[PDB]
Amino acid sequence: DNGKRRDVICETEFIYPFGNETADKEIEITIHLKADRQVGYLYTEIPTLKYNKDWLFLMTQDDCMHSAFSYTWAAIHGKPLSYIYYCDLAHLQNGDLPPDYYSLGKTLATTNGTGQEVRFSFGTTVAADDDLMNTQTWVQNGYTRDYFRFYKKTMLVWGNLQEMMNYGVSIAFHDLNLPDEDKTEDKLLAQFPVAQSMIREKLNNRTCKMLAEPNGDKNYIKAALRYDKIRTLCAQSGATKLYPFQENGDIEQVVIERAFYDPPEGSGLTNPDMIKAAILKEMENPKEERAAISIGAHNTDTGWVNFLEWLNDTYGRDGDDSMWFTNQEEYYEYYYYRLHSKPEIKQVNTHTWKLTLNLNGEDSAPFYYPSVTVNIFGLKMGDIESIKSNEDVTGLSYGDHKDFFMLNIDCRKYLAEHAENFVKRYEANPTDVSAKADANYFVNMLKDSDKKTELKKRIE
Ligand SMILES: [Cu+2]
Repeated sequence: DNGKRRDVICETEFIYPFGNETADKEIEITIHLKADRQVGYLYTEIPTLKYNKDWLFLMTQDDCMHSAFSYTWAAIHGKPLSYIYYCDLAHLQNGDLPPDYYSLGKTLATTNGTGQEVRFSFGTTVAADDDLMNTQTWVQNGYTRDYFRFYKKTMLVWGNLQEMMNYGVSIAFHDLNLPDEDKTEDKLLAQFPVAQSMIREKLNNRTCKMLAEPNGDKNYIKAALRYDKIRTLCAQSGATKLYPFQENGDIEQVVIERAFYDPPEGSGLTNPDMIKAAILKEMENPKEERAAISIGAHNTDTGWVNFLEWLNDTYGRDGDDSMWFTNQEEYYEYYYYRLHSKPEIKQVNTHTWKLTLNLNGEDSAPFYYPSVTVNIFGLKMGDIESIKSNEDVTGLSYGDHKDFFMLNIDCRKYLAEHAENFVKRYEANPTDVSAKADANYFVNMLKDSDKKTELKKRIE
């Protein structure tokens, strides 16, 4: 019965198996050259930014906000949007949508430089030790007497966050659920693993390794630095301003500067207005001199949706494609790989070269974004007869970039199974155009293989 009221715990039907992610990757890529395209010398590098992007945009949305799902994630991923209301996952699953719903008609993305979509990525803080994440959702298709079920909740429900994990959204600690008088360095330290246990319980054993400092409270940074599962942090003061082409040190347990760009009081401007201005000023510098545009957000709204679309239209897929729009965790891992992994390329015979690279995360927990870009200098796409890869490589896209050759190498161990889960969701909901688009997007992440061919056939 469609029209009967139900009050449900939002749930998604699969979550990427973060707990099973392998920590160590051994990449072996074999390149076979055409007969009259024998080259003399090849050498390799991991570039400063993934996909050979020019500049970095980092976004972390604080306070575990309902709008991180209903506005930020939904706008990025081509989902139904509202101007004043707040969908939960169960509303989207059931087609119970608010009375002003609309869609942008596209996802918001860059490319990877080798012909594939890379949707914008961001992180949200999590109030994992707060029982309000267990709030129910009222679903009632066709009910128009009121729209109370679409009002803003005080925070994300777990099911919303679980689904966001399937799209690579990151997580961070923020406020912990202690009495204000108990927010001492030592007591906060003891409460971090309590919150972590709930994160792991709900997010298929993903370990959170980031703190977004709350309310300028430096006791949170002091405590987090004694909890070795936290590897990266952000704050507005007491931090390091990130210049991606200049930064040379270890950034393990480093507080990276982030700004909210609040507008002057009564000036009628919005935080997106302020960030847009800061971006324009920063782009006037050569890329090597640019800071990262490292932002925080609280509640997102229609103005934020339009700003994300502006970024897509100006510096993303529908503009000059110069931006890497990602979350701080993915960037942290990439920087770690660039610092510690050393790609090598060796000639096997006159027309065969073997590219090797080891991706090893830190000892705390498996890294969750084990993908890199490797540039090969001296090679062009037109030289290549075939490229093969070993089992640790699950996604592989490549082609010319400027006067050299780039490979985008994804080693997420369960990526093919994850793409198939999106295919199964589409097969169970074959009239959902967004479900078909998601299936095509995840299947296009996979390297050429029998399984990719199978999944492509199922989503024609
Ligand atoms: Cu906050």
